Amino acid sequence: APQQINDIVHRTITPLIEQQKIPGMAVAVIYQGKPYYFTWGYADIAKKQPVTQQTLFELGSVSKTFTGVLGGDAIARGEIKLSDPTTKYWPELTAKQWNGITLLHLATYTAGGLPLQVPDEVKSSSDLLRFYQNWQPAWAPGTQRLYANSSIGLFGALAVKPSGLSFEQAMQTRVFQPLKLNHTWINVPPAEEKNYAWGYREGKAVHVSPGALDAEAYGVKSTIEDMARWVQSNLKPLDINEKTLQQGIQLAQSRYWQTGDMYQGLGWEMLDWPVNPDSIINGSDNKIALAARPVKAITPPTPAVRASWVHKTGATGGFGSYVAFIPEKELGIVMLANKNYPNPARVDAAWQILNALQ
Ligand SMILES: CC1(C)[C@@]2(C(=O)O)CC[C@]1(C)C(=O)O2
Repeated sequence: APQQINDIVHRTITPLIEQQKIPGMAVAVIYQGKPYYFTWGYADIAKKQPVTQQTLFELGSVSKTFTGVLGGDAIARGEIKLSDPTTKYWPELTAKQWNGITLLHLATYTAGGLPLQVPDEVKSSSDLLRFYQNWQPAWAPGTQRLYANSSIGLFGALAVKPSGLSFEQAMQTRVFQPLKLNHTWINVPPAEEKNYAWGYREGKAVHVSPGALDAEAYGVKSTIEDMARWVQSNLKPLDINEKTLQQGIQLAQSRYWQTGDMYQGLGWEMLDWPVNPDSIINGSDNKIALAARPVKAITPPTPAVRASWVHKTGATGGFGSYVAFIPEKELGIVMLANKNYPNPARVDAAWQILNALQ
């Protein structure tokens, strides 16, 4: 590898691993459009299995970027519109608070206070209907952003209804397969179990538990190679031959709402480049990222801006991930770890690396 990349990656990641006690880690840097890979430590401590370029990590909420793009693809196919009422695709949602809540609101956490988590007691489909029917908004639609699995998760499930495909089938056929993400899974197959890292929480080996709308909100697993390819695909979507998938990528990086210095896309979040590192680092802390904040509508949405810092944090009980890229520079990074360690540490490391390479 170029020594500049080797040196800034190792100078940044070595102390991070030490400070955070991360058992295993994979990093991809995309520099001038090409990937460079780095791995450390253990996928499975007990079985002494090292992290490799083939190791699967739980992406947690980085999964929302796949959901957002799959939704964008469905819009491009003419199957849904973001201006459609939620009830167009779920007619049984008859409670009056749903009047005026559109797919846009669900996709962008602006429906009026849908909760961060779907309650664990929601198992069946009828449980899910009851939950949404009984939910009471704190705010009018399109006025406050509150990051929520129950919001974008419902968007993903509704976005695929006109296709007749399951969410998983739609994601496989329409996103994973055309992009050759052949080691990226909503459900890890038996053939791939040998590569599935354990997560570590309080020293115990853990994997994500089943939950309602899990695939849509936090349920993808992938390797550092496929995640580097996901970044490449979102860095330069014009190179994508499938017209609707190209368009869906563009739609997911369009700017729909602004709060502070950040813009909400579909799954992706964006800031103008050059960014203030304090903004992305401090902003990534859950004290801000999960807080209820007023939003300004961007009417109409701004098309995807090439000079952007485009990014997403995500975690599960045992994993912590981050992806960031700057389309204008063909520059990006993926950081996958099998410990959930604080967001600002991820973003600080990513900025030190990308800032040095810019
Ligand atoms: C969004 C979260 C905080 C997390 C994340 O940090 O991505 C971890 C639990 C959670 C509700 C979820 O589903 O993912």
